[PDB]
Amino acid sequence: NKITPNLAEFAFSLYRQLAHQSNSTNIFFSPVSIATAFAMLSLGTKADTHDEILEGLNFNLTEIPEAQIHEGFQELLRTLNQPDSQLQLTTGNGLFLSEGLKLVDKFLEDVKKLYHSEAFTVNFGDTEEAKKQINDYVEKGTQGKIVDLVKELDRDTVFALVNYIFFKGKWERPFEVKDTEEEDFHVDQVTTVKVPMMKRLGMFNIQHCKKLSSWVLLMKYLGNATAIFFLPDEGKLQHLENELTHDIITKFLENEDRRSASLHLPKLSITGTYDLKSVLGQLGITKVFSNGADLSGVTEEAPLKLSKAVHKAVLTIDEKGTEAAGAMFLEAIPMSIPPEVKFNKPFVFLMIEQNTKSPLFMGKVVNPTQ
Repeated sequence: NKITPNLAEFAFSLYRQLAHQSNSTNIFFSPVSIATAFAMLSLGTKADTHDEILEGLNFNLTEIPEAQIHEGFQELLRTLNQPDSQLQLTTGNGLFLSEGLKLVDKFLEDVKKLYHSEAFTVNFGDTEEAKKQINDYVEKGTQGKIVDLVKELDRDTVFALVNYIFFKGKWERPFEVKDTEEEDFHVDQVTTVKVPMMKRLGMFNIQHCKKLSSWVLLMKYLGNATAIFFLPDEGKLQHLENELTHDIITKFLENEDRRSASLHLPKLSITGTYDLKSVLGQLGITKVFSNGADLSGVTEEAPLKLSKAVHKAVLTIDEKGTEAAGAMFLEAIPMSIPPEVKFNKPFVFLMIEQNTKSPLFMGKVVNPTQ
């Protein structure tokens, strides 16, 4: 889809920002989930406020018309929220505005029947009630997986945006629980930690790429997405982070050559919690969060600004994220001895949706127990 390049540039911009902030913490976020939310918010903005957001999502407004942009997110939201989607994706957007504001019907209509998002009116005068009825909406939304999300609300708040996403994928070619063993993970060159290490001898889309100095592994999920893992050579993590591009990711997805390997991949569970006011502020999106915000598409008369914007992303990697099977296959291993390739030191990853080539997720594992 025609907005995919911009989505990919946004993914990297945000990742590089986060990888600059801290180099000692796990990173996990949805580029799609955040862009989509701020695209939607942009429908209620005008002029500088509006342009700042779309430019902050890596769109050049002197090259791409706004219709394409939105029809792009539309198309992408259509293919993500299919009824018959085997993809374990629980995504949601909460808009919370102080009651007493006369809200534009069209903005509430555009939000709901174009971006599938929830827009609520609450009394921000009571911090506990508002905070509980925000965290309660994420309780229902995530089937019960994300609780007590919003830690604090400052009194001046009039408008909060809450962006959540939970993913627990089922491998097309799963591991066997019986083969998972506790093993070392190297968090630095002299230090190890114990992790459940998943293990399978089989045929993988796995290759060492000299340009990126990295092992590159792609594994497909049920539903149509692909996990790609990059394991840098010693000292080559940052080189790896700098050299990633969309065309490269694209090139790896195009090739379905398989080779013999003994793979080690940690079973893992990670969450990234991000303050998007802070984080997107660093990428050029400040006006919509400040007193000068033109939110007249949300409300015509009264001054309004987005007080609070939160992103929470949750990921489980395991042997296969469902307890019932049915699919039976069989990979042929050749007689020759297979390389052992262990994902037992810091690595970078992405989940790419197959129809659009969109980056559903990006992240880095520095320490699986962190």
